[PDB]
Amino acid sequence: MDARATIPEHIARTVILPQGYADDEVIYPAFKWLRDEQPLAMAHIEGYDPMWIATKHADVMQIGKQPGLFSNAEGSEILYDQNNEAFMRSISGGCPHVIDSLTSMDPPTHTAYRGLTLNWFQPASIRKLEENIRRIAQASVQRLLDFDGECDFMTDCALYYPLHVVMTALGVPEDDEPLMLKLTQDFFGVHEQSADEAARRFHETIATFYDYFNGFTVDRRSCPKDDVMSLLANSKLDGNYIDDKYINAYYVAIATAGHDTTSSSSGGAIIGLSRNPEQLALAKSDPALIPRLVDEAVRWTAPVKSFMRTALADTEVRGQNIKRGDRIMLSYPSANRDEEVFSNPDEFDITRFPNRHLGFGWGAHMCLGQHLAKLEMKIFFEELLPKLKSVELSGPPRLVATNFVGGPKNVPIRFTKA
Ligand code: HEM
Repeated sequence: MDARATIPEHIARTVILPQGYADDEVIYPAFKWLRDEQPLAMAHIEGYDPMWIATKHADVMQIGKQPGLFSNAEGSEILYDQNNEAFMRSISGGCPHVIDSLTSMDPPTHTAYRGLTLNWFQPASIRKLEENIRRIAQASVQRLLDFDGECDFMTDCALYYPLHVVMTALGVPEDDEPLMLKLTQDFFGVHEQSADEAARRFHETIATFYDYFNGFTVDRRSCPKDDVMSLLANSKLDGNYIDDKYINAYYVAIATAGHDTTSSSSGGAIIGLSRNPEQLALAKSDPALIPRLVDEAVRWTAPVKSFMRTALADTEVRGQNIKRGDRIMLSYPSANRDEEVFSNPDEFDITRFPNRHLGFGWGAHMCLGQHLAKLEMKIFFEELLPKLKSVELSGPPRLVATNFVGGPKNVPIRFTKA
């Protein structure tokens, strides 16, 4: 219906809708066409707002850099169809954000709330978790090795270690694993009963989680620890504690943001190594390559498929006239296969350097957890790879049919033990 839309319907459907993300050979050719022919253009398909599709690495950085011009707060920062956004608005007091977490905020609010934990998540602070992360990683590796050379790398291994890491970072006890899996896999899981009923279930379930998290907040105000829950519980702004709604959103955001992404990227690494056995040999003879392996797994997997922005003023990008109120989809996968930046970007190559990928985004909201993600993946692969003589896929990987946080959910493998 919007006269400015120039992206062919079939291409627009492929890049916007969830289904195509389940197959690399569906999604990546569509983005290649856009990068070649309509690098920044408008799409409008039935059931969605009109939107610009940012397919180029340069543009995704330019937009992400300027939160004053391209907003997280103003519209939904997640790519929902109109029906789902309206449902979200109806359970969130009219706001297009289900909780008050960092990705829902614009500066200066954003800057203040991110600032509460920014230092904790920097490499020097994160390095103190090394011993704990190594214990957690070894447990997951043992889990895999307990199989007689056959398992699902995701469901039998990679599902676990990153949740345990985010739990240790927060301060959630080991025994609460079931509740944390419910949080990230069930309540905030991918869909893949009336509206009133769904809304009732939502309000009940989130209240249950927030009651649970409130107990930690109270605990840490009397008995401080070096974990994130303690940091936030004991934080003040303008001389007062942060409201429970911001604290609990922060706990949920950290758990959900840090689990699937890391698991998925780990699966991506195993797919890459399975298809490229020489690279497994390389990482085994030179463990100092593992950080480069980790960055390549994140670039190539690109588990976060999109975030959205709303233009707050008329403005120009790649010679296009973006108008106030226009929504923009940021495609991290398309940026990560941009030929102007990467040679042979469809190839998994652990020696790729430099590797200036946007798997963690770029600019004001750039992944808070990026340093924790890189450290835990490094430690995991340091522990796993010496234990493996070989690894191969036993069947096709199954990827999540989503336009938000996807990548591998199931990675059937065979392996021989070193
Ligand atoms: C391979 C693993 C991961 C990937 C690919 C990833 C990716 C991303 C991306 C793309 C964003 C949006 C950035 C932007 O708008 O520019 C983001 C935001 C965020 N990530 Fe991650 N992430 C990963 C791991 C983690 C971990 C382990 C944590 C926490 C322990 C985490 C916490 C967050 C938080 C809190 C935000 C919101 C930050 C803000 O709005 O200021 N992520 N992540």
